[PDB]
Amino acid sequence: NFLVHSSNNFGAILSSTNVGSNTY
Amino acid sequence: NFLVHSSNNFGAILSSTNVGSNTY
Amino acid sequence: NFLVHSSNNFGAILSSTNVGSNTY
Amino acid sequence: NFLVHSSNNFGAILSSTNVGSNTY
Amino acid sequence: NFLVHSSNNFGAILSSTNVGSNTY
Amino acid sequence: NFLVHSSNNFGAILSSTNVGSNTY
Amino acid sequence: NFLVHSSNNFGAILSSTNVGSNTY
Amino acid sequence: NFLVHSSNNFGAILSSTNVGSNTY
Amino acid sequence: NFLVHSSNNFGAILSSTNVGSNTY
Amino acid sequence: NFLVHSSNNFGAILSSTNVGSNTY
Repeated sequence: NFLVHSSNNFGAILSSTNVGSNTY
Repeated sequence: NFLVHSSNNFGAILSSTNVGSNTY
Repeated sequence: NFLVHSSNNFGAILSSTNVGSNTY
Repeated sequence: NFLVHSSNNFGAILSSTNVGSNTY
Repeated sequence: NFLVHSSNNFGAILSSTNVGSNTY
Repeated sequence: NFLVHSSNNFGAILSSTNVGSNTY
Repeated sequence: NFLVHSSNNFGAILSSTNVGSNTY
Repeated sequence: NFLVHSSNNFGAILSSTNVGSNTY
Repeated sequence: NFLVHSSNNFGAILSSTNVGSNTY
Repeated sequence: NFLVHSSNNFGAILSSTNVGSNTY
């Protein structure tokens, strides 16, 4: 479990339920 | 379990339920 | 289990239920 | 189980239920 | 189980139930 | 030129020159 | 030129030159 | 030129030159 | 040129030159 | 040129040159 410069996400939405859910 | 610069995702939405679900 | 610069996904939506599900 | 720069998917939606399912 | 730069899929939707299933 | 929900392509790479062209 | 919910592409790479072109 | 909810692309990389072009 | 909720792209990288181009 | 809630991109990198270009 050696992790050098890992877990990279760029410009991310992560662990998200409703994205843009509008006009109800 | 040696991970150098891994788990790369770019511009990502990850673990997401409803994307753009609109006008209900 | 040696992973150099692996698990790359670009511009991804991953683990996602409803994409664009609109106008209900 | 030696993985150099593997598991590449680009522009992907992966593990996804309904894609574009609209106008219900 | 030596995998150099394998498991490549590009522009993919993978493990997906309903693609484009619309107008119900 | 009436187009209702047309021009659908799913999981597509379109207008593309070299796909997977590797190991030169 | 009436377009209702057209031009749909999902999980797409479009207008792209070299996809995965690696190891030169 | 009436466009209701058109030009939808999901999880896309679009207008892109080199995708994943690595290890030169 | 009437556009209701158009030009939707989700999780996108768009107008992009080199994606993931690494290890030179 | 009537645009109601248009030009939606979520989690996006847009107009971008080099994404993740590392280890030179």
